[PDB]
Amino acid sequence: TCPFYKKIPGTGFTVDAFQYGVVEGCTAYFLTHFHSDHYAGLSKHFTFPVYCSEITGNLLKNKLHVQEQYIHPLPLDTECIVNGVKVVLLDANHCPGAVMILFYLPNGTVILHTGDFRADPSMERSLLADQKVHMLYLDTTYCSPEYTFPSQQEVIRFAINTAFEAVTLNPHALVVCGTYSIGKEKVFLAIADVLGSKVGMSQEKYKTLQCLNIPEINSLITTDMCSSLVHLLPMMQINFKGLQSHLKKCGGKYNQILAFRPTGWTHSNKFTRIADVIPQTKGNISIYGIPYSEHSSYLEMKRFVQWLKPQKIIPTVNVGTWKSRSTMEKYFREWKLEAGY
Ligand code: NI
Repeated sequence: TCPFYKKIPGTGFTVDAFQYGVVEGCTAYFLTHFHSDHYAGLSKHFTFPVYCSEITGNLLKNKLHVQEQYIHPLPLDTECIVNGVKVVLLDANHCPGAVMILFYLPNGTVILHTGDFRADPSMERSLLADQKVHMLYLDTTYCSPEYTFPSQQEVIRFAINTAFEAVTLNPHALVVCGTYSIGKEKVFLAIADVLGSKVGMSQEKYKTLQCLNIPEINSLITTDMCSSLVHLLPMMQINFKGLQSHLKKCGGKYNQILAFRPTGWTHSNKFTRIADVIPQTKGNISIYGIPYSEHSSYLEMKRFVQWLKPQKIIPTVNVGTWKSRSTMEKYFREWKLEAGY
């Protein structure tokens, strides 16, 4: 049964609610983004209207085989009427195709559902600038002040400079980047651009990337692994055993691997600056964990909420324990007392 924080009151709508069977009263199912915890339950046998971005609808049709007649893609930044209710989709600064949803309820209430997002000051000049929000359904993934990490631009600078130095020292080094979902494509694209290479990958991953409307993508990626010196592998293979096994398959073209694991936050963020990050090394294999987040830091989240000034907040992440819920509620009250709303 569908939980309350996935239902939009005063509508027939749900958000990210595909794993509960037929939800009573639901006339349109919204999907914020193509990540498996959110699409859990969708397949080619789904027969109710799904509303989403264009990129999410390309993934639903090609990867999950949802039939076309049930996919309803909406443009961003554009007022649309769905089943008698005005909605707008906004860029969530998460993975490709990820949106926030503004719902203008028939009674005058305005609701923002963030989906998953990485808050940014640029969102203060979207269509949110123009009206009041009563209810905020908030991605609270990192809602605690211990969760710190650098900008995506600082992380990419580190990755490019590390890869360029290694390969210039040793032209026979291979670079490997781990992946297990969409998102974080700038890591491997930025590294392949500084090295003058296409990115090599499996047919299954190539197919996924071909759905993302990235400009000039045919110039940037390939299934011909022998032509590429930046390879993508499943995240599970990014360990010394898996990397050794991969290096054997490359037919003596290479004699060293430099590998990247984009994680979110890890506890080494509480001590080490991005500049000072070092790898784990075994023989001719080195592995860097890099803190590339597609979720708000605590400070980014707090800034957004203090600007928006919602009347009520409903968390959508960390909702399963009393301790997490009490912690989040204390920070919401702090923020409100500090800013005066
Ligand atoms: Ni996500």
